[PDB]
Amino acid sequence: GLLDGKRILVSGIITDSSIAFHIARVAQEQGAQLVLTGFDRLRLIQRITDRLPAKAPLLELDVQNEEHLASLAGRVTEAIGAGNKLDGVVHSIGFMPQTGMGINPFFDAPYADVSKGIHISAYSYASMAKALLPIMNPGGSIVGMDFDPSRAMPAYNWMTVAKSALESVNRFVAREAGKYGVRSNLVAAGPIRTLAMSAIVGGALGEEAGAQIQLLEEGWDQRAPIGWNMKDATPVAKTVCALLSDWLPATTGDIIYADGGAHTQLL
Amino acid sequence: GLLDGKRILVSGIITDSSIAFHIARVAQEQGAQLVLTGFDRLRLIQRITDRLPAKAPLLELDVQNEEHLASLAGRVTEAIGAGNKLDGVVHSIGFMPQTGMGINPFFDAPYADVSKGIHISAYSYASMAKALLPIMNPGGSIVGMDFDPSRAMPAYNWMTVAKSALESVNRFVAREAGKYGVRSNLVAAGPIRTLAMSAIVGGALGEEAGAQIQLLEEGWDQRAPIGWNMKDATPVAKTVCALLSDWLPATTGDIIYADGGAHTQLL
Amino acid sequence: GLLDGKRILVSGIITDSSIAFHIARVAQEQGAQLVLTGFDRLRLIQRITDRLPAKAPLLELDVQNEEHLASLAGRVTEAIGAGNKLDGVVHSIGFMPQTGMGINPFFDAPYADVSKGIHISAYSYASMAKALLPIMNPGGSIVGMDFDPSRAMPAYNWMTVAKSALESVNRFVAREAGKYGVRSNLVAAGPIRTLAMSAIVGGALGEEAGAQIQLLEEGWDQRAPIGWNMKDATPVAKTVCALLSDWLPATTGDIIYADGGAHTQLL
Amino acid sequence: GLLDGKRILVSGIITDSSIAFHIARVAQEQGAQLVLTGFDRLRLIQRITDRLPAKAPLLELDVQNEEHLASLAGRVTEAIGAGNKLDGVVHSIGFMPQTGMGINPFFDAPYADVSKGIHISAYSYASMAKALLPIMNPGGSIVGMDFDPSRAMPAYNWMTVAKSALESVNRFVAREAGKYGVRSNLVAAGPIRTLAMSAIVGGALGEEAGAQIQLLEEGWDQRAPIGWNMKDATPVAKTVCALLSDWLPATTGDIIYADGGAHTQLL
Ligand SMILES: NC(=O)c1ccc[n+]([C@@H]2O[C@H](COP(=O)([O-])OP(=O)(O)OC[C@H]3O[C@@H](n4cnc5c(N)ncnc54)[C@H](O)[C@@H]3O)[C@@H](O)[C@H]2O)c1
Ligand SMILES: NC(=O)c1ccc[n+]([C@@H]2O[C@H](COP(=O)([O-])OP(=O)(O)OC[C@H]3O[C@@H](n4cnc5c(N)ncnc54)[C@H](O)[C@@H]3O)[C@@H](O)[C@H]2O)c1
Ligand SMILES: NC(=O)c1ccc[n+]([C@@H]2O[C@H](COP(=O)([O-])OP(=O)(O)OC[C@H]3O[C@@H](n4cnc5c(N)ncnc54)[C@H](O)[C@@H]3O)[C@@H](O)[C@H]2O)c1
Ligand SMILES: NC(=O)c1ccc[n+]([C@@H]2O[C@H](COP(=O)([O-])OP(=O)(O)OC[C@H]3O[C@@H](n4cnc5c(N)ncnc54)[C@H](O)[C@@H]3O)[C@@H](O)[C@H]2O)c1
Ligand SMILES: O[C@H](COc1ccc2c(c1)CCC2)Cn1cnc2ccccc21
Ligand SMILES: O[C@H](COc1ccc2c(c1)CCC2)Cn1cnc2ccccc21
Repeated sequence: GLLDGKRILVSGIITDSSIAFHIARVAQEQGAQLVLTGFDRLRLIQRITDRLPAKAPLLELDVQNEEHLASLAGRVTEAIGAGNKLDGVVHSIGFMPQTGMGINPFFDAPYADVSKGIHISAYSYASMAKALLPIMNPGGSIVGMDFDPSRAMPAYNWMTVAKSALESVNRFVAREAGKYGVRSNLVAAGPIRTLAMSAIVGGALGEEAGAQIQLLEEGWDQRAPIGWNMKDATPVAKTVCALLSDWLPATTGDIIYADGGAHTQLL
Repeated sequence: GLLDGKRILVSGIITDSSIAFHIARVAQEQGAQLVLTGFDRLRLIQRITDRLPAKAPLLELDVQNEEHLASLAGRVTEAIGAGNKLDGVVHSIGFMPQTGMGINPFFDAPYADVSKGIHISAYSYASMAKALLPIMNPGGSIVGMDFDPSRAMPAYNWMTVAKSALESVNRFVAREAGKYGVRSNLVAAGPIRTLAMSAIVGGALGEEAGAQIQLLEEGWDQRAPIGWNMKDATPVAKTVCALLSDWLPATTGDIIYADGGAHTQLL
Repeated sequence: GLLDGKRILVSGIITDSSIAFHIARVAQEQGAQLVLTGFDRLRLIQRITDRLPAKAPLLELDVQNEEHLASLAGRVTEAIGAGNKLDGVVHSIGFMPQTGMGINPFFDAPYADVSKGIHISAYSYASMAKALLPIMNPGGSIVGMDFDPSRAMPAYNWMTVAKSALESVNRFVAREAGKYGVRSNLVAAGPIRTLAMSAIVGGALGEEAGAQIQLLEEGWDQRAPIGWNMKDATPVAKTVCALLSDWLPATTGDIIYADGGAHTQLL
Repeated sequence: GLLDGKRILVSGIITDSSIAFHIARVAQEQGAQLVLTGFDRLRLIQRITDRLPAKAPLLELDVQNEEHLASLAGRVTEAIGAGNKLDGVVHSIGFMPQTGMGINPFFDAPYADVSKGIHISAYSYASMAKALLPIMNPGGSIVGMDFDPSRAMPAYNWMTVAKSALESVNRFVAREAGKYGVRSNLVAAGPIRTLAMSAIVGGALGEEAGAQIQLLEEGWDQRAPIGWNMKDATPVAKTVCALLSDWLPATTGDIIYADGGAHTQLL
């Protein structure tokens, strides 16, 4: 297995459509022993994670809760066993209130909402690394999920800004992680039809917003030299596992694009 | 003059070492009619702005104060006269608490501090554009100040993250501004010996922090094919005035580097 | 005038639709004294340049002709007068045989054709700088024309590769130019309806190639926050003049995008 | 093994210090069946490739020789068996005459020399893909070797330009390759102490050139958050094998940096 014997924490499962669910599934397929973290709907997440190939401890983690972060390393160690450390960490956490993303005008997002989104989507990458680097092994890997924010685009609005901030945070986390012999990287994924995305295409945010996302997806598959299937999360999960493995050992502070090559093509 | 007859709002003067002071001076030299905004210490900044070549109304603007932002367009119009609009806006505002920039470890910055720095340094570019675009003329120009954050570096820490966010914000502000026939761009400046920077070189943050910024400056001038004089703000001021002028009419959502070409050279 | 008293060499006029023709016209409008260079069709170019606002010496320059390059500085000095030097140089020269650009498959371009295109479009920027830096004044400016090649695209093929090479060459020319107190930069322009482009939209290269360029142009104006008028070269000429002026004094080895902000927007 | 059962062509072995030698070794360790190509000194390179873990056919390929390219697919098929195709191709080929790289002034490189370097270092990536895509399986992978040319630097001169061109070529090769379900990517490696590089550090190009590459290496390891050991090619070889594997299936037209994260850090 690509990740045989590795202990990997995976955050961000809320449904079986979560990118984190597929990351977890592929990692287990490849021999990893997981610890999972979830937020808020733990009963729901327990039932979901029971559908993974293998058993894994589930720990509560609200990244805005300072006490959860302060206790996380101790709680992980209790879950994986004293004398064991993590080899991998997956951050698959993002949030921006609908005032900052969707149909609301860019200028009408109140800062308190933007600030909450940046806390969860960008700052928390640093706070999770702070909590977990003390219990990570040399050769380990931290991976976060990104959406290429180098150009502006309709609807994504302040979530784009949060991803820009995340990319910056990743480069600083790499500095810290390197002291432990750990890599930090992001995977910038193409669009994936989560339940939220399928609701928007179906008209949840109105006719315009539905047309804009359809146009995004059509164009994405068009530009990608190898195509892009927004219904298939597996290529993204595999890429995360590649970064968690020993096969990209000289890559850190970086961004790997799992997007069909769309970002390399203008039209 | 390059800016003859243009009405330009300039924020961010606090001392005569402020980059905004030099922007204001060069703009007035080139025929612009200015409106100034200042934060907190208005009596102090009145005495500073009295040293500009020409008189200009000074308005209070704390960018975290929703009431100041709601009233700003009306107060500007009162200053410049009913029926008149602005041709230019300069955002030269930045702030990050010392928990997020300087000698404090990257992981030890509390989010409340980071959030305040992002509010003032990045979000407020959008807030100022929201307030002022309704009173800007077609062909106008919004310019903000940047420090290239595409790579991590010592000390600058979360202010780097805030600049990464600002760059993303500028691309969205360009979308909104374009509806009014207005451009939005940032100038990424090399290091300038403001009073803060001269205090750091002089040892205010310790021997190490002093050594790091000296190494930055030495290396910057070395890499810059035309050199870089950190004691001369005029090249930066001129570049801002170039973007305020009619001579870059097809550039928006962009970043102009006034950095001696340092960012184009590895070594 | 923005360029009052400056002596500026402008290459690349072949018709009154050449971007170089508009650069020359705006520069003369702004007080510059020009020297023009042309290739091959000098009788044609003489009649064209007679339509500029003001008189200007026309010198022959085939950039692949080593003797033309070896004599160019002497010939310029003879044209502008002993004791006078240039303040500016415009490279507006590009060429790629139709085996390397248009409808021919990317893999079917013979290297001799690609090599000729790279010589003219990229290497010649260095060879013109070598010839002319010895007769340029401190504070001077060399500007070349670019088309953003950071992503692949239909049809442009090996001309894209040539522009990628040009961007690299510009960063090295900046190193050399800086020794003379001279800046080197490129202007990356959006698409402009030259006679060649209008022929292609009209069907000269077939129905597919016509549809692809139409799609390029439509999308360009759509993405640009301030729009993009492919029939109007003036915004590009002005940007070149901004770089030739004293108002971007700290920018070198760089690329300024005169493209309506299209490259900053995904959709 | 990571590459179990895959048939992979590897070019660019000339010594056991070649990056291609290590790529070949790691690929064989991971179960790949190789076909090797060599230039000029086949008897010499037979003796070198005899030191790989396993036997592999060695085919002659001078990438400037049109007849070698025309026959290559047939010769590969003969080696691997009728009905069998390649799953991977490695381009590890580079060349720039000393007039274009080293101690010679940038402006003193004759175009004939630059053109030869671009032919071998950049164009041949396309030529090899043209020859081999017709005998590549869906899901296959083409990988070329890069040195980040986004910024200028001492000494590397026109080889930097050739790498800039290669990066552009890779994005076009991705377009073609995608028609076959094949990916095309480059690995941008940090500096590796090949026999050429060790000769330069030892003084072969003079005291200055020696001092410049020592300064490069020192700075590279300093900037890299996980360090950079120029005497260890294995991290680079592994990264190439990661791209040859099934674990980066949605990455194409792209660049993976196996450089210790140096390019993500300013200082
Ligand atoms: N869906 C796409 O098209 C796409 C593509 C690129 C990358 N991404 C990124 O992938 C990641 C996963 O998103 P997804 O598409 O799987 O959506 P999702 O809604 O399934 O996942 C987001 C996760 O963040 C968690 N979260 C929210 N607030 C939290 C908090 N306070 N503490 C801890 N966890 C919290 C949610 O519970 C959820 O599990 C995000 O970072 C997202 O921005 C999404
Ligand atoms: N000095 C440098 O080396 C350098 C280089 C690159 C860019 N910059 C940028 O230039 C801009 C100006 O900084 P500077 O170096 O002239 O320093 P400065 O301290 O003189 O300017 C910062 C300004 O921001 C104002 N400000 C802070 N909080 C505010 C608030 N709540 N509301 C309104 N205004 C507020 C301050 O009063 C001050 O006038 C900043 O964005 C900075 O990041 C600085
Ligand atoms: N037209 C566009 O859409 C567009 C946009 C971006 C930039 N550009 C670039 O702008 C520049 C000017 O192109 P244009 O659109 O004005 O087309 P053009 O055909 O008018 O100009 C190209 C010029 O190169 C000259 N040239 C060719 N071979 C030469 C040689 N051996 N020696 C000297 N001069 C030689 C030609 O005579 C001609 O004057 C080029 O570098 C082009 O690639 C074009
Ligand atoms: N050494 C480094 O620091 C470094 C770092 C980044 C990337 N690279 C790249 O890695 C690749 C391999 O270089 P290397 O350092 O292993 O050196 P090397 O000299 O061992 O490899 C270069 C290879 O190119 C081959 N070659 C030259 N002309 C050829 C032709 N006409 N036809 C076919 N093959 C030809 C040579 O025989 C040799 O095998 C190159 O692209 C190089 O730019 C090198
Ligand atoms: O020490 C820093 C001063 O800048 C910088 C920026 C970049 C780099 C360094 C220092 C070291 C190498 C890279 C942070 N910092 C702390 N207080 C400050 C007040 C004003 C401005 C900056 C301030
Ligand atoms: O000297 C150079 C050796 O590389 C490099 C690369 C980058 C940089 C330097 C040197 C100095 C700082 C930046 C060119 N060079 C000359 N002969 C060579 C043979 C093999 C490889 C390179 C060769």
